[PDB]
Amino acid sequence: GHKEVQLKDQILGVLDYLEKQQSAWPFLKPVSLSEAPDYYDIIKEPTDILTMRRKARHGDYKTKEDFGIELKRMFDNCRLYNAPTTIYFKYANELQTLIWPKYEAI
Ligand SMILES: Cc1nnc2c3ccccc3c(N[C@@H](C)[C@H](c3ccccc3)N(C)C)nn12
Ligand SMILES: [Cl-]
Repeated sequence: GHKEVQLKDQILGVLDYLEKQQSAWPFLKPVSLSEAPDYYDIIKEPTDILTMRRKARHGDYKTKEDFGIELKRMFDNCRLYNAPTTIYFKYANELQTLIWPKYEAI
């Protein structure tokens, strides 16, 4: 109970730092089929910042690694789908590089 509360707050603190970065804005909501019709043929376990924040608020992450797996998957999904010239691919790398020390300190 108390260990989950401490972890929840730390995860939200990392998601707070993540969302105030300029490269975070495209990750604030899920991709739609209108803008990327074959996105969900390629990405089987989609995620985004708001989804992870809801999950964190509700107590869904029992451990730091449970959060880490999905955080990393947000970036990995993005680079799997998008070509290297896209802003999405480029921001996923900038944003992941920025957040990783914060995630590691959890
Ligand atoms: C993130 C991400 N990774 N791949 C994609 C993608 C691929 C092809 C076309 C569009 C996207 C994409 N669209 C973003 C701009 C778009 C958006 C709109 C408003 C606020 C936040 C985000 N989507 C996620 C709804 N966001 N996105
Ligand atoms: Cl809500």
